[PDB]
Amino acid sequence: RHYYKFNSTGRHYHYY
Repeated sequence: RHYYKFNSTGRHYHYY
């Protein structure tokens, strides 16, 4: 949990 990805909703979430 150091990087974020872009969500289709405009939100962000952890991936890596």
